Amino acid sequence: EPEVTAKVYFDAMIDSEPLGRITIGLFGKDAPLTTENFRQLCTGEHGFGYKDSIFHRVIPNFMIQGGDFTNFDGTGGKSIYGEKFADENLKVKHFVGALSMANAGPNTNGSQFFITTAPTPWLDGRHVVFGKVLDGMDVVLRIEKTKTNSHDRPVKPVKIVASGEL
Repeated sequence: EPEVTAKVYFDAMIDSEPLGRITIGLFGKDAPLTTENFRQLCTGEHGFGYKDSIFHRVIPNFMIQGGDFTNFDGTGGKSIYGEKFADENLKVKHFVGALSMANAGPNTNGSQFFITTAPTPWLDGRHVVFGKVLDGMDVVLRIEKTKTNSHDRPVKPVKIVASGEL
């Protein structure tokens, strides 16, 4: 388990139903570029970010995915550096409650990420794990049980009504 150097949070909601706060710890020493990108997307320092985005994809017993604040369907997103940035640390393995970058091959990190809710060894070595859920895991677990439809997208939007640095 790597070192937490910063903490961010997400306040989640599902149609008037407040779910609670997810507190995330970031591994600033092991993934400085990845953490800063995530951190600055949580605060919205650049004019865009996670506030008001949803978790477009939910796969129970596996993970929940969010971060696409441009197309809200999993095809968008962008980093604070530009369109994509390189993989930093690929030696850190996933574990329950880990925050990992989504991508479309090597060095294609944008803003999409997922939170694993189970062991996902088939992702190890291919996705940068840059943090973990410190508090609010129950919230994550509740989001995981939400009703999906086609493409595993929540029938009702799971929204991040607020995000920032703690």
